[PDB]
Amino acid sequence: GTGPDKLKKVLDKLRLKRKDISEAAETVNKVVERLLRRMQKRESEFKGVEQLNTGSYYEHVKISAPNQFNVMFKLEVPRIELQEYYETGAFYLVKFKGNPLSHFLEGEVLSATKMLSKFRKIIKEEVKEIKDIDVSVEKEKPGSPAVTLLIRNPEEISVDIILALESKGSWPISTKEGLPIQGWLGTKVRTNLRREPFYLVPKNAKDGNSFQGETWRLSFSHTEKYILNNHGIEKTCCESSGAKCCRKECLKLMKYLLEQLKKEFQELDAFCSYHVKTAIFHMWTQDPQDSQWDPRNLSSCFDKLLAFFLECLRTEKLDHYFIPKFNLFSQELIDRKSKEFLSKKIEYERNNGFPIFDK
Ligand SMILES: Nc1ncnc2c1ncn2[C@@H]1O[C@H](COP(=O)(O)OP(=O)(O)OP(=O)(O)O)[C@@H](O)[C@H]1O
Ligand SMILES: [Zn+2]
Repeated sequence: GTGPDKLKKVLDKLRLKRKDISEAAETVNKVVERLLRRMQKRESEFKGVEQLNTGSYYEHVKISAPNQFNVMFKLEVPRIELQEYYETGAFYLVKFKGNPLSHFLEGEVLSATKMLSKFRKIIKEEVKEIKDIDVSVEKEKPGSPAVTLLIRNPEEISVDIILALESKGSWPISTKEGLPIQGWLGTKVRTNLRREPFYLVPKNAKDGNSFQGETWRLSFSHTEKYILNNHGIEKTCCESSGAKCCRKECLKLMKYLLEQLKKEFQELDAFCSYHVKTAIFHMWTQDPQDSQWDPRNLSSCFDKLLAFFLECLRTEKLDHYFIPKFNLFSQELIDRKSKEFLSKKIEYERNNGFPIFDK
């Protein structure tokens, strides 16, 4: 009946949804592994592709939609020269310092359009050879770089395949002051994480253009998975020989709150789960102690995350955790109107016992 007990009940409800999600993921993994084997056997620019096992499913925070999965295929690309397209670090053009990708160049710039067109062509050919699972490729949607598989098991599962370039060079200068984990996971962890590769994912800017179509966004999905699964100041946080915290529980509740609100109000189309993830990264930095995230504090921790998110909405400021000058809540990206509408809705739920969770 009480507020704290109701929030625990929501987490139970989310726990129950994970069984269908896990079962669907087994089918997705079967298909993805079959497709990757075919891609690794075929001679092409994409022969070196591998699954990057990142994203909400592998972070254990996929809370809904067992019929929709996102999968990343990484391709190592040596000697990438990056050019900032936005000096905030929001977008990059890829250039090079013979080139295996030389067929995808528009002058000196790597064409995401050309490279994705061949990627899609090959995936479509190889998926047709998968004879023992019912799987097809969804017709291409303009503005959507994903190559989407449709699996029927017998129910339909959609799998968005995202091509990600992997660079082993040092991280871009736009990330210099990002990943501010020094007081939480520490300086040794930060140094080790920044020695890992980084990824580039195709994404159109839509603006004055010229090179619209050929821009890429940075991706740190591997780092984010590491942080989600190694999220405590104590190394034993949430391990068998350690103490549970409520960090991931707060993430799941806030993701669910946003997902429920977005279902009801098309005014919220501009918001996405990555805004919640980015906000909770900042909150984990602000409140680094595991004791601040004791399971008994679930309700007060969720409330302080809501308060922090409301402050980001009010100030129209939510910095990308890895790229500090990239403001995800800029007036340019999300109307002041949309932020005020979401602030009103979150405040309502907060002061009335979260009726949208009852749905
Ligand atoms: N607007 C965005 N800006 C930057 N990265 C984004 C954005 N939207 C999604 N991502 C990327 O999505 C990755 C997470 O993949 P995932 O499969 O969890 O997709 P999702 O749509 O964010 O998740 P969910 O289905 O749980 O809501 C993150 O590593 C992040 O880099
Ligand atoms: Zn923990």
